[PDB]
Amino acid sequence: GPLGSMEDFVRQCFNPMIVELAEKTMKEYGEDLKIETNKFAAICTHLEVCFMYSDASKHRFEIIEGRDRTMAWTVVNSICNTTGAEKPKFLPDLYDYKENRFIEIGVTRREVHIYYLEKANKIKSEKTHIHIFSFTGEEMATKADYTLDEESRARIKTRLFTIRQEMASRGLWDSFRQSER
Ligand SMILES: [Mn+2]
Ligand SMILES: [Mn+2]
Repeated sequence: GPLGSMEDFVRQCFNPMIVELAEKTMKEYGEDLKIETNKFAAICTHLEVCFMYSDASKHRFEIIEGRDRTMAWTVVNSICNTTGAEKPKFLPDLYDYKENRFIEIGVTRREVHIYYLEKANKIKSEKTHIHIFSFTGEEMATKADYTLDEESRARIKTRLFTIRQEMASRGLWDSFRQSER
């Protein structure tokens, strides 16, 4: 019953652009992706989920995730200067053009209401919509408003499902699940 390397899995079941954005993301904090390999996969995963979330409806969302902080804040500032909206204190992951609000996407290996509540306490602003996903098909969103339809979110959760089980087949899942706090 062999145990695999998380880094290899990350470089084998994730798209090279995703991986590059993850590497850049960790580098911008100086973190080494060889000490924090579960964080590497968590970031690749979160990235992919945000991207799929935007892909579910083209021309509806603006992506903030994966950008430089300078540029991401530039986009946020532009949007808010266009709408007059409150500049959130923390960088959100998306902007919904249809409901005209910012979205924070969270992905958790733990219970979704816990992650949701921790996000809610952390981000201060009650104007930023929150959407949390798990690797087990569970999701938790603000005001029971899930933005996307069932098929799209099922697409996302199916991808997550795949990630989790492909992790499992390499023995990576237990440590990855345990690593969160
Ligand atoms: Mn983010
Ligand atoms: Mn997020």
